[PDB]
Amino acid sequence: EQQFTLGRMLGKGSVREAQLKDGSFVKVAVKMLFLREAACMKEFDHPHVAKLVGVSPMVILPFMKHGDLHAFLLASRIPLQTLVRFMVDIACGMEYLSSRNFIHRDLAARNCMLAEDMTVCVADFGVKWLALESLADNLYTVHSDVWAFGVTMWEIMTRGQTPYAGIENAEIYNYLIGGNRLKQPPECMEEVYDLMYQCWSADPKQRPSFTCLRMELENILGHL
Ligand SMILES: O=C(NCCCN1CCCC1=O)c1cnc(NCCc2ccncc2)nc1NC1CCCC1
Repeated sequence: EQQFTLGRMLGKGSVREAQLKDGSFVKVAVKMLFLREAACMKEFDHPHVAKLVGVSPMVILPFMKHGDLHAFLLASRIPLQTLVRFMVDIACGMEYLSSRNFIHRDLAARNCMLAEDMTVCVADFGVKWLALESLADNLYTVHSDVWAFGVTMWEIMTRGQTPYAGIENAEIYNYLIGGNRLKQPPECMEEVYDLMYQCWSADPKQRPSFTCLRMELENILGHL
């Protein structure tokens, strides 16, 4: 298939803007690099998960003008209420995906997209976001998805900072095993950091579910 016109580069892994064609012309985004798993991912539908437009190899996703969450956070830096709502949005998307038995593996702010209405959707159906057992055993589960969510929470709170900035990738395992984590940002709400810290328990069963996270973030959102 080639009913779309490859255009300007959006990010570089390569993502490029394109123009998909019954009526007129729709602007999409094409990830340039399978069909069995894309048949499973096509069925997903939720206001906080980025839809699959299709596949062709390359992946066809909706074009989203406000770009990715990570750049947005960075752009602002160079209100807690808005930050907490971003987290709620990601949690809704993730709660949905894990309810469909989908393990994401690559959750990060860069993989979260700002929609037209400035809601955040989880994108990208598929070491600094990886749980200890993802690192030690290549075990990927809902619980390692929650670990990655917790790092994403930290990214939101620090407004786009690189996690473990003073530490090399090769030293991350060693850092974490020693019981060290990402430190509480200055002016970060205790309640926010507590929930985030819970996401990084060495014991994967001691990590909250996405339902639990959504509820406990939604609770915080009501105590504005
Ligand atoms: O770049 C984009 N839009 C314009 C942003 C430019 N902005 C934003 C504020 C100021 C300004 O000038 C963009 C638009 N649509 C898509 N569609 C999702 C596709 C996708 C699929 C799977 N994984 C990951 C992304 N991705 C985009 N970017 C990707 C390439 C790098 C990060 C994500």
